[PDB]
Amino acid sequence: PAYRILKPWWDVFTDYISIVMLMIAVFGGTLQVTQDKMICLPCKWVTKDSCNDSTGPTGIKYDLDRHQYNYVDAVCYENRLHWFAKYFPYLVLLHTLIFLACSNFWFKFPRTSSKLEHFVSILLKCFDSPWTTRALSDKKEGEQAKALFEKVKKFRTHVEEGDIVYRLYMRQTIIKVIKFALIICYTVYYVHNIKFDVDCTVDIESLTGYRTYRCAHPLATLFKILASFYISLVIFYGLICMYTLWWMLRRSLKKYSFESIREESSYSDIPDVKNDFAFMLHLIDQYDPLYSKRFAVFLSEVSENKLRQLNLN
Amino acid sequence: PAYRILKPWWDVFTDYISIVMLMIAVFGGTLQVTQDKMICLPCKWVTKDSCNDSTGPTGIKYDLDRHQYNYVDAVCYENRLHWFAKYFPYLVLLHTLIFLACSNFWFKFPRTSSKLEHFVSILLKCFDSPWTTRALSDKKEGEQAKALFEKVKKFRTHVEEGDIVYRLYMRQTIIKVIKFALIICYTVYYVHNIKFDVDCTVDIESLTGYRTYRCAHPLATLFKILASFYISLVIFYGLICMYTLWWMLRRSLKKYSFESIREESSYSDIPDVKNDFAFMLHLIDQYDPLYSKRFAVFLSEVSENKLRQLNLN
Amino acid sequence: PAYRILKPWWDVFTDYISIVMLMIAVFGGTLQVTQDKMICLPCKWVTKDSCNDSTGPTGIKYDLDRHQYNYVDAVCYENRLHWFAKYFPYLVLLHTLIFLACSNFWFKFPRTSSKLEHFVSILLKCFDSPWTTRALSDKKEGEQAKALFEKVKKFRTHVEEGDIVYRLYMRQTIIKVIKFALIICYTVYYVHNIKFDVDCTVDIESLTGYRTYRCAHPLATLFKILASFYISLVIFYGLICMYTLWWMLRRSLKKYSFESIREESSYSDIPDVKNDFAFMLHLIDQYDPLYSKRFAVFLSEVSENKLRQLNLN
Amino acid sequence: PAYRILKPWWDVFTDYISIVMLMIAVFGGTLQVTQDKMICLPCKWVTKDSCNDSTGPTGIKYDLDRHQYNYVDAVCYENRLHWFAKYFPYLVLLHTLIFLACSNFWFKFPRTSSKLEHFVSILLKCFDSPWTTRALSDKKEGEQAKALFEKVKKFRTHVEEGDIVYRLYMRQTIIKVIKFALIICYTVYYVHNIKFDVDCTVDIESLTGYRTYRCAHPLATLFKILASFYISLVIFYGLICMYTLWWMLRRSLKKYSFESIREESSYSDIPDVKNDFAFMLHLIDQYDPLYSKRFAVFLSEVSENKLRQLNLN
Amino acid sequence: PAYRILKPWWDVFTDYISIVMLMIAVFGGTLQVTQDKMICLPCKWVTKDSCNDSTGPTGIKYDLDRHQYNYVDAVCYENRLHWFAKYFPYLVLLHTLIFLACSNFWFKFPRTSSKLEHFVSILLKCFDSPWTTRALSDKKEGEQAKALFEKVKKFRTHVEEGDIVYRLYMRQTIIKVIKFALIICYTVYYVHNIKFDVDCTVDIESLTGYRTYRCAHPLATLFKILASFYISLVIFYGLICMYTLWWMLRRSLKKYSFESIREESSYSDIPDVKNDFAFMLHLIDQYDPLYSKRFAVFLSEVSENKLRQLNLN
Amino acid sequence: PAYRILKPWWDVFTDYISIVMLMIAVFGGTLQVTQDKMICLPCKWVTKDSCNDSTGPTGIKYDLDRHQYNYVDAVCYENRLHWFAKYFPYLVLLHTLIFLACSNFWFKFPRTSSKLEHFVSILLKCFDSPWTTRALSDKKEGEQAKALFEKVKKFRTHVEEGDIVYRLYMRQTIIKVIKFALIICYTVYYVHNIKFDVDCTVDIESLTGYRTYRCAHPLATLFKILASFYISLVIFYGLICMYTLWWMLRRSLKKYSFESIREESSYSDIPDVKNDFAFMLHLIDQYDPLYSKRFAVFLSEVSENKLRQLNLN
Ligand SMILES: CCCC[C@@]1(C2CCCC2)Cc2cc(OCCCCCCC(=O)O)c(Cl)c(Cl)c2C1=O
Repeated sequence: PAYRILKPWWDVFTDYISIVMLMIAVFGGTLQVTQDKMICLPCKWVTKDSCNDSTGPTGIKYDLDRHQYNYVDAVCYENRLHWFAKYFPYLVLLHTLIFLACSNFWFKFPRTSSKLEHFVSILLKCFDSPWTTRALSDKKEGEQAKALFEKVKKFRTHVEEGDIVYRLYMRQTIIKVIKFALIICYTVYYVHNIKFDVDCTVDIESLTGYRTYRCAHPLATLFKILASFYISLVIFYGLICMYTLWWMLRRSLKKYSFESIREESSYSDIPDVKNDFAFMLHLIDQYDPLYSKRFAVFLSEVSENKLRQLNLN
Repeated sequence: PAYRILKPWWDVFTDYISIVMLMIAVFGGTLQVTQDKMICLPCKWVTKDSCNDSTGPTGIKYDLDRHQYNYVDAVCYENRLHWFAKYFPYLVLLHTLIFLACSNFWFKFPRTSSKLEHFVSILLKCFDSPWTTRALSDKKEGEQAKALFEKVKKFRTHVEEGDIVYRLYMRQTIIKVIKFALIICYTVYYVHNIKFDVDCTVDIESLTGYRTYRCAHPLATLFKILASFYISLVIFYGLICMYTLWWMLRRSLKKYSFESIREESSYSDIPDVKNDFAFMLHLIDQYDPLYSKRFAVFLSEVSENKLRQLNLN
Repeated sequence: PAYRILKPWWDVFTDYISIVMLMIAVFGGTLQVTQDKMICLPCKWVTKDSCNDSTGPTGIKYDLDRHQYNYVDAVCYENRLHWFAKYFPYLVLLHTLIFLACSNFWFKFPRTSSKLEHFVSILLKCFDSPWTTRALSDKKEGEQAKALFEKVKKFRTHVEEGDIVYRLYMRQTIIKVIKFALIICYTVYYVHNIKFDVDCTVDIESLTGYRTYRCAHPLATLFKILASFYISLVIFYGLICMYTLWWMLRRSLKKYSFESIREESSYSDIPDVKNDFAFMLHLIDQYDPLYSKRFAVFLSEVSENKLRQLNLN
Repeated sequence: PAYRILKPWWDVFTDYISIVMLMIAVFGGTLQVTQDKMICLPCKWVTKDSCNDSTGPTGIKYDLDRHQYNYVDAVCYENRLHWFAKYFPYLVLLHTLIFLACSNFWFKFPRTSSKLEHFVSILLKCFDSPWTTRALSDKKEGEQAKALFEKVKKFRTHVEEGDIVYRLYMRQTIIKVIKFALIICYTVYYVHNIKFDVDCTVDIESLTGYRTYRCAHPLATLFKILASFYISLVIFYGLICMYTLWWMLRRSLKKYSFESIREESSYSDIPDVKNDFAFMLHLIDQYDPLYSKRFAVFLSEVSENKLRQLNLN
Repeated sequence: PAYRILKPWWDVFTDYISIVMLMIAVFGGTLQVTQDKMICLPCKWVTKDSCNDSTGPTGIKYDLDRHQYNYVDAVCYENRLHWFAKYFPYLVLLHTLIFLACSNFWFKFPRTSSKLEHFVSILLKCFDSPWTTRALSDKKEGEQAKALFEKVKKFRTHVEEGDIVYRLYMRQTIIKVIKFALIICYTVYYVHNIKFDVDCTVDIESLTGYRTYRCAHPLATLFKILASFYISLVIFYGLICMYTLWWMLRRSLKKYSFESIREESSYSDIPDVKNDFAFMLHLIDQYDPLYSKRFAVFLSEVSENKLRQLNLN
Repeated sequence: PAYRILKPWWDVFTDYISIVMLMIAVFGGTLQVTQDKMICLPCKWVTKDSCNDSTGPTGIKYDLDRHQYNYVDAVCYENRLHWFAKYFPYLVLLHTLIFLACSNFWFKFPRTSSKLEHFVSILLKCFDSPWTTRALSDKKEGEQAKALFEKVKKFRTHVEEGDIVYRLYMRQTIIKVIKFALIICYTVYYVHNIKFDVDCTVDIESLTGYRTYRCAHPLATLFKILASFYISLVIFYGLICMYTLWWMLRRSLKKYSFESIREESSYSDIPDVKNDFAFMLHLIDQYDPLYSKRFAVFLSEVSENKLRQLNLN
């Protein structure tokens, strides 16, 4: 609704990566639903579960109808084919949905959603107050300005003691980094099991007659292309999340200093925000510094004295 | 619209879970419409209604053309296949639309829809009132505030007589819990009955010539995957519903305790709500306490007296 | 628009049942147009136009190619398969469309649509006027109050002589009831006729060589399930329609005795409504009584006297 | 826009019949594009270019491979199948598009579209004035009423010169009637021609060996059902068009005798509208007469007299 | 949004024709990508690379398997089918997109889009200004009308030097006429080259054994139908384009002879617009002359003198 | 939003070329997913692993059933076909997506984004002001204008010291030119490796019997058509990008030469903009010069002085 301003730049690359993951997931899924077949032929000469590889040339007769071929194709497709070759689109679709849910649960949780909406509402009211220009460069605007002043005071009293949003943003990025590490741990290890050629040895003699078969999975090359693209793209995602975790654990976003604003505004009476509002204003500062610049005048008591003097006279 | 206030955190997890149940339901349904076939071959040697399992190898002939393979496939699909393997996506689709209808019958019933929409209008009027900023710490505003006071007084007089919302939410959550209990009661009993290869015996010798057949159901592994995922999802849904039922049966939702804000807001004359209105105030408090903070000053005769003094002056 | 307040609860359950019906209708239609198959085999030994049921086992050779099988499938699909087994989704789609048209013809007809929209506009205007709170408990507001009194008197003179809305809303329900009766009286009679096993005898010897054929319709069980579900759902629809028709012939909706609100408010000089206005006022009372209760003031001559007195002083 | 005022009730039934016509057209079209096959077999014993119909039973061997069957199906489909069976959905698609274009050409033509939009703007402003209440039963309202009076006078002097709206409505309804005559002229004549059993004699002996063939067309019954449904829809559409053409040819909508409303409103100074505005006022009367009731007071010389004396005092 | 008033009547028929060209193009394209095959048979007796047409009837045996038939189908589809039968839908799709680009480049170009936006904004203020009625038949209204007077005066010298809009609207229509010319030269000369019977002699004897084949393209009739429909639609489009070209070369659109308003309105002093603004005046005159009628009072020095005297008094 | 003000004519042609690139990419992609088959036949007589090309004729018998035909089709399609014939739609889709991301990174990056909406906000507010006409031709307008002088002075003091927008808009165009160089370098080099006829000698003798095969790729002509169309589209894209890069490198884009307008606007005290704001002023002047025309009056010292004496007197 009104959360568009509260997203830093690392949550835009995250959004586009997470939507292209979903589109390649549904592409692989509709491919595997569409065909994902296997073509298998029996080997006449066998030497310990291996095809022995033994006027004009003529064809080789196997004495099999089409439906025995279908049966052995299904059986060799299930039993002697790796599980990663079959359900990889479903795995990446599930992981994409878990990434999306982990990204948007912070917004959709009502306990922090209320605080976010309240903060962005008073931020828009602070930005739209015309008295900032007179404070930084008569009466009725005095009453709307004092309405802003005491409701900003009420908000500062209301949200200072909390510790919830910073903890949520800790846990979200922590589980995102851990899940990225697990995905890279298993995917590159199991990606080599997809291959065009596969040999099944099922021991179903009473239905066909032969024992070992030579199969051919035709979608293996395209699935390897999709898997390699997915791995490289989730490396990019993991580096982005690692950088934002390092930034948020390095800048010590619990508390906010406010020296660089008072040094230019020459308002010597300004306090420092303690926690859970300092981090939120750090986030809007990483959006831009000007929105935090115009939030300065609604906290100085000398600005309050100037406002009440202009109201009285 | 503005009904997001009226939903706690346990009623958006329910919605998201219902969406993902509906997606897996429609995916299983379109798969079952798309193929859901099976491949059946006759066993040449039969022992106790089971297949006996008995220079170069050559294929086994059956002297059966393709169309009577199609016939025996259809017959052994319709007769000797367990019905849970066939209609599981339709079953879970039916269950998720029952869950959606139960979760939205609270809002779509007009006798409660009117009460909630008028309550939302009253609360947005109370929240948007500028006089609460003065109250928690000038004639037309006072008259508008007095109109607000009289309208919330008659609204309180109106909705205190009912008891419909609390009992509907009771009879909604309890049937959601019993639906969860029955779903888990039967689907884990029947989930073991889907499998890849199945032996069918349908007694058609006048048409094919053989008696018993060995079949293969190629979608069994993926349907078992989807069924296990659905069972785990139903478990998490049921734990959420049992938690909210325990909360509503423990907290004694009918009455309101309001002294906890009376003692700090210094308005020693506030009443205790009887039923069907204190429950909704508890629900808004479960969203956030601040909307209940701003509703404190609108029900106190000292506050109407202060407004009367201000209107006199 | 805002016509949701103009539909009772027995026209919302109808609106959901009659879209579930369309959903199962389009599902059955796409299934029937997608598969549309039945598999047929010839019986070599025949008795009374039924199949006689007569080293290792070997297949039975009919010496037919695939295209003869296709031809006999088409012939036994049309000539010896019952029409209810084929066009049932189109029948239920037609019934659902006629039900929806009968439900919304009342709204879409302009001669009553004008009365309904101008009615709901004056009720919304009477709801939103601020003088109602003062009257149930400063001259410009009296001017709009006098204008609204005049237009309410104009409405009362305008709509008191008609009967078209009541006549249409009774005729729609009675033809819905008779439609429900027709649907149940043929569908449960013809629902037993679909089955998996069908025998066809079509007299084509000059083309294939055989006389009678044993067939198989694989969609029979799913179509029977859909038909039974449709019958139960139409039964629920008909019960709702019977209830509302009994309500209309019970409560005698032509006139409205308006005693309770006048006794509660002590405005003893109020008249009763003749017809075609009491109907919509009964409907909005079935929505909620407060819209009618706050409509009481704009008809009372003592309320007119108080309005002109407040205009005078 | 808000053109629902400018549509009589017979243009809504038309606008829904044209939708269901489009629906059956697109359904028949997609079914025909999907299958529309026909299965052909050769007759071994032929007399006078017709199939003569001359221990256990055995099949009849033609010694033909599948791809020749496909060739003879294509040939007997393209030559000896009547064109009404093949192109009926495309014909009805073209027809319903011509109905939609003929319905909306009266709106999309700009020379009349400007008059309709400016007319409906004037009627909404005249309907939304509070001065007509006083006219039927303080200075700036008189001034804006005078401005609206001048606009009404300018509109009356402007549109009194034309005839184009009535001319176009003639030219639309008469060609709708002619198109009805043409459709019912040929379609009921040709509808018997589609049928299931179809014979062909295409003179291909050098490629197959046989001369005549017997064929089957498995969609013929469904196409006959769809054609009958389309015929009934055309009949209903044409009855509606005949009724509205007859009504508008007998009412003589060029001029309006305005006597019957001011004989009871007691505003005797009213003229009769000559052309192109009386027809539009009859159209909005067929919507409802109250809109022209509230437009009647804004044209009376005694009404400007009362307005300007109220401006004087 | 409100760009519709700039479009003449011939630019709307052009738009709807371009829509129906697009839908027939996409229908032909989806049909061609769906099937577009042909069925080919070899003929045993050959004369001049054609087939010579030289106890019961028996079929002809060719000893070709299905995959050889598929190969010869592919070869005779690619090498001996005319290119117009294959790429006609994509060709007409390209032509439709070119026509749409030629009709919307006049809007999407910024140097003319800004001028059109300024023209439509100034004409809507001139339509909504209330001083026009008083001129053709209070101090702040006259002052803002003076502001609009000077804005119109500066716009007049802002647009009196250009020619870009007229140049672009000339060039677009003349290249559309050129494109119609090219379309009519090639498509009627090439439309005769599709038919049901096509011969191929492709010289693949080492793989099959036969030399010449006779094929059957089963979509030639429907493609001929679509091509004839497209040809007639193109002819109608071109007649519209020739009409607007003749209108542009005949009516001398560069300057406007504006007197037809001034002898009617007795405003004896008015100038003649020279170029690039009189063209826009013609363009809005083709919509309706009312907008040019109301623009006269915002361009006459006697009208600024009257407003100046009125603001003085 | 209204951000079309920022895109010149070369930035709209680029977007339309990109979207038609995307539709031809997805068309080729869905076609390749849908069929992309290849039909292969063995060659009986072999010379250097190539086909030797050697009463009525009869077919050549290969003694191959359909399933090993499918196997050899898959093997020859995977091993002995160039990868550009198979992954061209995926490649061009990737290039289209990276072009779109490169084009929209200038908007989606927040550090420059915020500067863009702040700049466009002050530009629309300057265009919306009514005092520019008075400047280039009562007192609260003077106060509003003074406030907007303070706002534009704040904008000028803030955004002037940056360079990031100019740096990013250079870096985007340079990599678009680099991508053009790469695409034209490799695509036309590899475009000739798609062909109708392909020979595969894949050494599968113990499964089929033959050694060399002749194949036919039925999509090669359509893929070559699409490739040529894509190359021409890339060429147009690259000429547009090279032109705008040359304009950017040549026209000394960093600083504005504003003195050409102060002689006619008679405000000689206007300075030249240093950097990163003159880029935006060029980028709006490319749209239209009026927005820069009426931007002189809001920054000139004599303009604030004339407003000062207008407020004083
Ligand atoms: C085993 C002896 C058969 C003899 C036969 C003759 C043809 C020239 C030599 C003998 C007839 C026939 C029909 C077929 O269609 C069957 C339809 C299956 C396609 C479904 C999916 C798709 O559409 O792909 C197929 Cl596939 C073949 Cl192979 C053959 C032949 O070989």
